[PDB]
Amino acid sequence: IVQQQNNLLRAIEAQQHLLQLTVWGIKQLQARILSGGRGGWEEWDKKIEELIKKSEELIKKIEEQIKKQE
Amino acid sequence: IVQQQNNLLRAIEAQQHLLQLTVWGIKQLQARILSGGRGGWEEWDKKIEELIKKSEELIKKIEEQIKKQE
Amino acid sequence: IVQQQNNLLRAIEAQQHLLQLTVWGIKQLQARILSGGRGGWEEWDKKIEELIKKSEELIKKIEEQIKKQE
Ligand SMILES: [Mg+2]
Ligand SMILES: [Mg+2]
Ligand SMILES: [Mg+2]
Repeated sequence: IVQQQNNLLRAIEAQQHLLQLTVWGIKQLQARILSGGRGGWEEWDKKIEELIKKSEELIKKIEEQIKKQE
Repeated sequence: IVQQQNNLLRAIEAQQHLLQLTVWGIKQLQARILSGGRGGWEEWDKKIEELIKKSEELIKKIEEQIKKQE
Repeated sequence: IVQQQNNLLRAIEAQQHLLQLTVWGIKQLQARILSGGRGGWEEWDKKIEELIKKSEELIKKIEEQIKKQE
């Protein structure tokens, strides 16, 4: 349960980076295809950014707790 | 390992909401760009919906188990 | 904490499959809409593929550790 939580965290991290990459691709599609590009997507961007930040801190939080144990 | 599992769950949740937001954006792209909009995407929608539901229940399940401990 | 880690893993898995499905949808959008289709996306594809593989192994790793306990 020691190395278990560590791999859970690492999996969560990878999924995080995945998610960020899909966000980038979807943004590129808006930019390339839509006549107004990323215009009007501002609020969707803010919601995405808020959850990425929240995710990033929790990750950091988990990392800290883990090594406080170690 | 107490507050560890709780932050893992919360991270999983955030990623969940992220994922839902990317799904929304991809659906908007289908709707706005494709001549037939979201037409023909029905099965992809069903697969997405099935995994979101599965995810949501597991989250709930984790939450319950956690506080049954508390 | 026994059945807790197991549901965390399963949630992570579901999110994984979700993520793969969004990747598929974004690839279909590139293919259908862009004049050059998926052309020029090769590096983005490689980054995605690298993180999916990493994710898949960690999942497998978690599964193994879990039942080594059981
Ligand atoms: Mg347009
Ligand atoms: Mg069309
Ligand atoms: Mg074009």
